[PDB]
Amino acid sequence: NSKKTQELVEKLPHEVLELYKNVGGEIYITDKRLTQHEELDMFIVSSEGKSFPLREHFVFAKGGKEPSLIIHAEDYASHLSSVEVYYELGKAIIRDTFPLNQKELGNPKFINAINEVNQQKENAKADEDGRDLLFGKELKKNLEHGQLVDLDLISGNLSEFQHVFAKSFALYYEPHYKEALKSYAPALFNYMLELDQMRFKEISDDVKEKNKNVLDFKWYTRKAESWGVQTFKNWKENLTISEKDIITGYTGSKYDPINEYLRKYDGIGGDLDKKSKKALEKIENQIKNLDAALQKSKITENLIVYRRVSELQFGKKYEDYNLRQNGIINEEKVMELESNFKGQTFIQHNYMSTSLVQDPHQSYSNDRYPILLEITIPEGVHGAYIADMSEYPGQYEMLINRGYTFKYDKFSIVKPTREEDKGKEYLKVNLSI
Repeated sequence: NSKKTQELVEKLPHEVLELYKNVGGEIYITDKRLTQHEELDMFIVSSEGKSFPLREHFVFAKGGKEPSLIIHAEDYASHLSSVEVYYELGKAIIRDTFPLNQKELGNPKFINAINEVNQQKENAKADEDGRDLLFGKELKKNLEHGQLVDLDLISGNLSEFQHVFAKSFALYYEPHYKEALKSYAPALFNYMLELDQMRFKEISDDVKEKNKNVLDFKWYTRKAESWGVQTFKNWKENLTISEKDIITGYTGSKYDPINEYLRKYDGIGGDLDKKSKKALEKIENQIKNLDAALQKSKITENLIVYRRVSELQFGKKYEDYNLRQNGIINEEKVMELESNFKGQTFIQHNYMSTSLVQDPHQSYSNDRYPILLEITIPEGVHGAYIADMSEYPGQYEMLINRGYTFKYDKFSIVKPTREEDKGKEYLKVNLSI
């Protein structure tokens, strides 16, 4: 039954499912094999460390920009089956759901609990029950009993601690496993108890509160796209052919000359040859058209947009500055940037192309660019969602009008907490209009 399967998930607290729903997370129930689902060679590992081909298993959390939890409809009276579904849901929270997937495993509460489990005693003989219950094979071979876990060990072995979180989650919510968690790993039972009783709601309420002040899609494309297309549909339907053509052209070969023109003259009696004059006049007509287009479009809400950049963001004098070496962000160099640039401004003479989602493209994001600009655009700024008209699909472009001034507000170092960071830290710089 699909209901029997639905009922099973609906047992999980509302707050966990709201957190997933907020990032466009979706839950699918299916009578077909998982690999025949439209959302989806691969192998999975169950809560007890058994490997199965994906096509043979009955539950899978698909991660990434559009998270999905795919569940094969089974009876689910069996607790051995039910617990795997809560386990994958646990992974979808700790791995795929902001803010837990960036912040929770580095939390003191998680690290305190996990250490307390790695230190249980039966001079008392060492007790391995907690380890046996919750830690995977590769973790136990890399972490011995009584060995201290720190932020560093967690960051190098992320999927191993995601599993420990997910399995704690699963044993806690599955009623016939809860008592074994309590008995054999009390510190981690208590950790999950506090999340279930208040802290999931506390995290969820803080997310709803932030959503009241500012619209931020992060790296989640499902909700971003729908909002871009619908909120700028009317504007786009009122573009002329010329306006639409030059918007498209700006995402292609017409970009460099327009940007060079605007940067050169910041937004006499000699004459120019025929060809240089014709080319200059075409460019001017392009700018007239982009200007006219974007003047018709006002952003209706405070909105966050994103832009990946190199150290050349901060001028020619930051050429070979090497902010990042071997994926570690240089803490001393970031303090020099903060000192020189925080609360300072710059004028953006060209239009400002940004992304409605953080890092929509892997070749043009974290491994190539050590700086993310997180840019707050207040309501009333002129700009528009142009992704549909781009020559480079999949980029979720928000085109902001030229000639605004931007301020540097905050400089934060970000640890690799997602497989999609590729192991490399980065500097996040907040800017505002």
